[PDB]
Amino acid sequence: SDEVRKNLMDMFRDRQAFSEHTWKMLLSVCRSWAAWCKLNNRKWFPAEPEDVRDYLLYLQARGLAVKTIQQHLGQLNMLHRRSGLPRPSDSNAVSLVMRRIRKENVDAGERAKQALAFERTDFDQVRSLMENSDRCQDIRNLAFLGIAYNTLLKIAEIARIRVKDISRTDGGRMLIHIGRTKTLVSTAGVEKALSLGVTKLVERWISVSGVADDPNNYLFCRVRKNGVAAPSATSQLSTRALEGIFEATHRLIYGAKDDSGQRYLAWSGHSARVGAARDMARAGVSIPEIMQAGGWTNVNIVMNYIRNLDSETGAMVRLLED
Amino acid sequence: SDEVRKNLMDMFRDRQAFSEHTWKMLLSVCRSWAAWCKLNNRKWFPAEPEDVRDYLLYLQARGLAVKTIQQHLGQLNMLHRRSGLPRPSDSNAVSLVMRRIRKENVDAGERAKQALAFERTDFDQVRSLMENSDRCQDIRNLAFLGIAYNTLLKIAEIARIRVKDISRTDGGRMLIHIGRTKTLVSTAGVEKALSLGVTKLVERWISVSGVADDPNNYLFCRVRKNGVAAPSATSQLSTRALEGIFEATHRLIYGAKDDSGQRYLAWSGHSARVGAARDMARAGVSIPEIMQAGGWTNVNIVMNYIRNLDSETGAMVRLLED
Amino acid sequence: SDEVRKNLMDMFRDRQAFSEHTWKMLLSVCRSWAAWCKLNNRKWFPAEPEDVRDYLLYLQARGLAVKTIQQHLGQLNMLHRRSGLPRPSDSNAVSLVMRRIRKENVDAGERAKQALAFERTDFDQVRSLMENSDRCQDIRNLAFLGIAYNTLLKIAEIARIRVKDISRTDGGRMLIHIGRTKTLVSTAGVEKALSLGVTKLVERWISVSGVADDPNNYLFCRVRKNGVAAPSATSQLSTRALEGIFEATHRLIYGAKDDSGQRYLAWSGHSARVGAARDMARAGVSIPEIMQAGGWTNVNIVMNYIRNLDSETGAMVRLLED
Amino acid sequence: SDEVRKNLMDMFRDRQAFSEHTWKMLLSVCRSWAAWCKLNNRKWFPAEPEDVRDYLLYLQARGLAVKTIQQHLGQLNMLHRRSGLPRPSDSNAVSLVMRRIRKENVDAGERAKQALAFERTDFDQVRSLMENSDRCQDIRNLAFLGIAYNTLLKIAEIARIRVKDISRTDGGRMLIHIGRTKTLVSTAGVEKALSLGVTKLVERWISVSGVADDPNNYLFCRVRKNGVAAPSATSQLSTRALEGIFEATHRLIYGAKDDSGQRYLAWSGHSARVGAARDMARAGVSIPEIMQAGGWTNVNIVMNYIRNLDSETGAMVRLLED
DNA sequence: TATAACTTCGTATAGCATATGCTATACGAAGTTAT
DNA sequence: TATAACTTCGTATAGCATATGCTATACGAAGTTAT
DNA sequence: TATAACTTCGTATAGCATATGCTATACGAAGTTAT
DNA sequence: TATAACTTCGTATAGCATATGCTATACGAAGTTAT
Repeated sequence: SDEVRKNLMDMFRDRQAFSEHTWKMLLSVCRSWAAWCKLNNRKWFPAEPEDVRDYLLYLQARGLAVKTIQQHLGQLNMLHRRSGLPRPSDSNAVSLVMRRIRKENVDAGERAKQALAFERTDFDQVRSLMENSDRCQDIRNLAFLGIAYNTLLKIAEIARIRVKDISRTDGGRMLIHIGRTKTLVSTAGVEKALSLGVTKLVERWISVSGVADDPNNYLFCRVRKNGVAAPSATSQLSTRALEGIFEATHRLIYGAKDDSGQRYLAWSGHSARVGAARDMARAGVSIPEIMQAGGWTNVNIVMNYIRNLDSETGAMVRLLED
Repeated sequence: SDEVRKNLMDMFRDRQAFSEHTWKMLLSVCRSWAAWCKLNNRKWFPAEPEDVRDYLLYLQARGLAVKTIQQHLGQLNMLHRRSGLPRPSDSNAVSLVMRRIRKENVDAGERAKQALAFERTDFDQVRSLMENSDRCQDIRNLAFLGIAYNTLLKIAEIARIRVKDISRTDGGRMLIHIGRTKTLVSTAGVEKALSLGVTKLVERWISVSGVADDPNNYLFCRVRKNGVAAPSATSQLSTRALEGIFEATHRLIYGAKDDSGQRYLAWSGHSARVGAARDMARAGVSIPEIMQAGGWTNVNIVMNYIRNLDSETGAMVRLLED
Repeated sequence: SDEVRKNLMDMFRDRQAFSEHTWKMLLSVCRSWAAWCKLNNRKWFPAEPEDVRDYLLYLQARGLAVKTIQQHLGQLNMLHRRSGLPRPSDSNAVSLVMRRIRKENVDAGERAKQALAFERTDFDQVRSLMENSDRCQDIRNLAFLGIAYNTLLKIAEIARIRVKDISRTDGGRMLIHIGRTKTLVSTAGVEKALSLGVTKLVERWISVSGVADDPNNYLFCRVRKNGVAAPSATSQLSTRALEGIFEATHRLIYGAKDDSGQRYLAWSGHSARVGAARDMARAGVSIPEIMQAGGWTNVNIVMNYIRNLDSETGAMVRLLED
Repeated sequence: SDEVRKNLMDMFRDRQAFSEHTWKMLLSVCRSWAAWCKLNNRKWFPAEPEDVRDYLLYLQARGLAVKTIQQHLGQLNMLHRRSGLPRPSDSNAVSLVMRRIRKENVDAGERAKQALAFERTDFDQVRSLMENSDRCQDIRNLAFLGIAYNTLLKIAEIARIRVKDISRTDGGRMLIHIGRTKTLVSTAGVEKALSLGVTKLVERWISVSGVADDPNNYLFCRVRKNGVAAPSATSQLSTRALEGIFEATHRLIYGAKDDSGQRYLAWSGHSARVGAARDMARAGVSIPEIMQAGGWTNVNIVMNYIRNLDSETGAMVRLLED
């Protein structure tokens, strides 16, 4: 009783031990759960196994994805475990209902998605077009897409790059030091090398932006309607802005998005990562080098990116034809 | 006791958490476990570790495989876990016998088996014997073998195919939209494409069967003693019937089975998957290309299917033959 | 008290859960320990931390290797843990003394050894010589050394091979199915392929021995002074005999062993394994293929086999010379 | 309390279980931990988790690296474990702050450093400036840099070399028998070979120093202000002096240090190991051949040393430059 | 002034790393239904 | 006391999966600020 | 008959797979000893 | 209250290791059995 209050207070005290995104989702699920409780006059904490089961079933009925329902159950599980109480998943009622919800939906044909690919051809086409622009905005967006495709870095890591994090090989190629990504330990970090062509795109961006006037400035910053860039060492270009670049670029070439409300109708933050992976896959690059390139320590996500590649349509056929 | 009553109720309520195949195996083990308990005067529920141990050794003496003995222990473990009772595997005595049983059987030379390969040489020899037959069942069976060997799909998957899953793509070859995954993080479906010679075979069956009349009709259907097919959209061919096509085709060429009681003396549901990988490998297709063929994410099984091929003899044989 | 008696009785009951070699060493250490106790009128079980420390220190003084002292402490640890009592290593006195004993000895220059290499050149030289012999004994020994070098299998696995475990690729190469080695799980097992030349050596051995007259016969058997081989399906050629073949062969070419009492003065059961590894290492075979060949899932033992190879003496030197 | 008294006695008795360097760091952390406790009025022993947490945050605010903060926690953990008390790391509060401290510092861009490379271009430039000097200390320092760069040995290892460790092997180049391992399962020693131009350098130092008179004399020795060397077999040159040769040689070419207080502004003990790997890699030597060079079993560190080389830019840079 | 180009924000869902049994084919044989 | 051609069963054994804990992206929408 | 060619056996030590912090270099600065 | 050239210290931070649990080989020596 007074012990649960402590563990909770201790978790909040050292919040920063967790990603801000984890806390955001924690509070978001809690809102959903509490709201569902208030409406069935149930106690939201500690949660009762039979109530959690009903809630999960309620989520499934709302039509949410299996992965989304796993998130809600998961946040609940952490709140309880980290407080010293047994997890809702510790009961057969909740554990069996999750299995059932996943089996049913998957049986109904539910399948997780992934970003629309941004490959070499796309990058070449975009470059052939924006190359001739003098606008600070265009020069920045081309440099960004360039680094994204070349390095496979996620939008959060690219937004974190500081001017001082850039070096150069003796061949003239730029180097980008990366320290906190989405996984890894000592603090030695890694260096991402840019091709001769892509370093040129970035160089032009540095020149027209003036972000180099201060090393602790972030590489990318905003550019206002009048074309003046606003370097900053305390503010990064929001990852939301970085997704807008991918989307605006897709609109530029293919026009306005559909009206189906669907996800992945245009390029997004992850497009260059999946497109590059599948360009290498097709190039014959080795599994280890690919994993090296994208920073993977496994091979699953990789395998998934080739799945559906047109270049993997099939062998058995010409195998029968002679 | 009130506790286990609640748990059993939990299990019945969310019984969809497990597939029916799992339930049959569960009931199957419980029946054998209980019969043994009656005959040997022991309580079957809850199961005591010293009793489970005497039974596991009883199975070993019955000459069952290690895989089979692990199934009985596994189901017994499930029954107890989903009942709120401790699992038999968590006791010292049971943990020791399983370890000792596994050690002894492997040391006595016990080995897992796998389907008798059905390769091209076989498909051709079959096609050259059936090809011209005008019998409905002959025209159907050839179309099945072709798809099985072409697509590498399992029998349950071939049973589900509806007429409305076959479209036209590239050269007017047939295309089959399927689903070969059952996990959240996986590909919802997939498109198996057929060669030309195989697409024809399917064309002739569809035209003599009549399953085309209704798009929701299953591609493969029953064909009675009069040589008449019976299209349906409510019932598909049993996987047992599909396995029967494989054995009947073997009889056709080699006659009555070897009677030794052994397994895989003729072709079975997986015969074509074993053969397709060996033929594919013999041509030297990309490892991943062979994996996309059968839907593998790893090579543990495919490696098993091609083990005895000369292409897989290794570096030492390579160094020795200078 | 009565509980410790049970766990022990349970361990002995299911002895077979452990390798016979483990039990042998268990009983051997127990003899050493009990003997040391009887001599200092100490109680051998349960063992007292301060007594175990004194015993370990006593072992070090006797001049035994660090690895040998780790074995004694280890058997003691298992006896106690498996009985339900805390392990002698659970105390700082014992845990600190082991660290110290290892540090001191290693500081004094103690270093673990490894078998004298039996490589390709050696195999060619031996073959060039024994090839022309008509003796059943010579024909058997050449076939054995051949399979050893070609497959890298340990002496225990080679001794276990049954006539029925041999198949052939369509290229004419022999195949040897291996099921229990020194690690691995399902019961599918593995197949070791022999080069065309080595299969010929084995074929000749089968022909002159007649071990094929029964499939459940072990491939290798003894050969008496009059040259008559004695096939058997219940007895294998002792691994001790297999080490004698390596040693006799070394004597045949280099003469009688030294008189230093040292280990690894002649070829032993592991020589072909370390020699083959280092022939591949030198051949440029890939780390994964090598590990594949020797059955390794890591890379440490491998790295150790090249260490000291003459072919790895060094780069920095010619790096400075121009 | 009687219990911890016994444990501390255990630790003192078998103090050889840890190296003196470990003990110094232990005493160093205990001193700082206690001083802080006095100033902040908390008991230093046993250490309470809420107190340890306030101290860990105190270190972070002192601006210490994550590695340093882990050392203080580590030693505190050792002190308690070897005392029979619970370890600070095993408490929720401490586990949370360490996680949060590590997250924050990495996110603020904290990075591990490594020695300023000392490459061939440097060795040549140094040799071309010293080569002809007739000063004892000059003739010694050149011999040290040469061996350091040639052998890739660490400073403690170069300090241990005795005259009786250098023999003649192949072309009359010098050979150095060393020991660079400190684990049971490892190579007891090793033979570092020197180029011709480097073997000469060592020859001249030995002839002007006189360490040869006694084989048990350390290769490298003191050289006073009069330019006279002082061979000894009881005392070796401090590793601090060896580090001093590296900095003095840097001063020689580039002058006074940068004063910013930063680390690795000039060469240090590991400068030659970083440079040797980069030069070696630049020539394209076998990865394993580079590993045997510096005595590595993996590539985690070597990969760090060569990160910014053009040869290590990756597959994407490769695909992009068509 | 309006407005580009963002930033912040909340709900929905993918990425990724580590630990752990459920689900499908095999096949003899009994049961079923239309020739 | 038909039988071809199935389908349904029960039990043995082969073929790959799924649950965990967090951290990060997806995208519409409301708020912000230098032009 | 003797004896090759083993087999069994007990003590010593390597092989191998999985989980977990100790040990060495960095460097300013204080202490030391022979020019 | 010299100073070059060290060595000894204390504290910060980089470089890889070691303890576990079993299972398998190394080799001299005593016992075995068909010649």
